[PDB]
Amino acid sequence: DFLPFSRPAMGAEELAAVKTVLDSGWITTGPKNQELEAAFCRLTGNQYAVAVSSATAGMHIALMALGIGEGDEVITPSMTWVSTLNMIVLLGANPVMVDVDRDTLMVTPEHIEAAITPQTKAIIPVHYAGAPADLDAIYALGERYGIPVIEDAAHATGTSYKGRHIGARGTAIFSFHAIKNITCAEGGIVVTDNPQFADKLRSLKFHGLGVDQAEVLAPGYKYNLPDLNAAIALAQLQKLDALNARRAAIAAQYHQAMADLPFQPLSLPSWEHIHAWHLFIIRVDEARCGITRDALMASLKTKGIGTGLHFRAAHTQKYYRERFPTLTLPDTEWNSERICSLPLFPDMTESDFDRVITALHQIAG
Ligand SMILES: Cc1ncc(COP(=O)(O)O)c(CN)c1O
Repeated sequence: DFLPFSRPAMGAEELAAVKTVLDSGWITTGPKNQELEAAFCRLTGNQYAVAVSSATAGMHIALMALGIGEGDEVITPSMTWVSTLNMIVLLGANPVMVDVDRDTLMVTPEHIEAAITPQTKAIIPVHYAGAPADLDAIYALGERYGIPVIEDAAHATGTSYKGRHIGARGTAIFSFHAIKNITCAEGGIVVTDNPQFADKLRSLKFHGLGVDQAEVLAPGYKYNLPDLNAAIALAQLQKLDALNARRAAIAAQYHQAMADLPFQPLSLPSWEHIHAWHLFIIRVDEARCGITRDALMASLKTKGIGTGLHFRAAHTQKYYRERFPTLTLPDTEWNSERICSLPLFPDMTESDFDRVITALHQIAG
């Protein structure tokens, strides 16, 4: 009975939502998409939302809508999923990778500010693992230098920063991928406070069609989310508080279990926040633990326990190593070689949980 690091919280509600859409006959983008967008605006407090086929697609059209291209620079952490770096590169722009806090894995204002040049056209902070980045300082940077801030909120559905939801202001991209806090297998949504920007996003995710009877105003891609999938996301969104509460509860126990273990969890940010607990990441330093990260992951798999690696720093991956050979980001690299994600999902039981706790104890000796 293998225990994966994540399982989607699919139940009767999700099946019923699909059935309703199948029975209606309107299976691709339509009313369920509009409902999901309205729901995300209510959830976050922002004004406009555009549902898309993935958070990667959302990042692509957000950067494209800003007119990012050849010659432009986009500041981003290397400690993030490679999709953002790929989208920057594929638009013809130059990714400028900066380091992150050694204990929270989040991009610092200092590191961002040091990398700003006249060619900087966007800054993309990541709300890592469910915790929020330092938005006040980051927006301050954006305002001072006149550079748009696009938040990567893929890990942050349910995250709050100093009393306000992530996505309440500015622009933020959320994900409905299978391991995320809410899922429809694949999907995402861009929430924004700018109406002209939102209109551009809606056109770019559906062939560049717009009303000048719709016709191509400027070429765009096909990134629309089917109503079949949007209805699943809507059913999951209705359960968000319960689902995140179960994640937070399991986080607490891990925290308690870590007191008697050598593995080091991430540090919480110093600012006021609500953590979505998308991931429970531990650092496995060979010298301190007596076992390496890769060895630990393999040992756990022998015991029938899955783990995740979120993430192998983008600048250490083949394409990026060869393109940016001199790039060194010490805190990112230190963490990249030592992090791993322990099983954490809404339906996880204590049979599962202490199965993991006792597997760690075996390995710690
Ligand atoms: C930090 C981050 N940003 C962007 C993405 C892309 O998400 P999607 O799978 O929805 O395209 C991910 C995927 N897990 C991610 O973890």
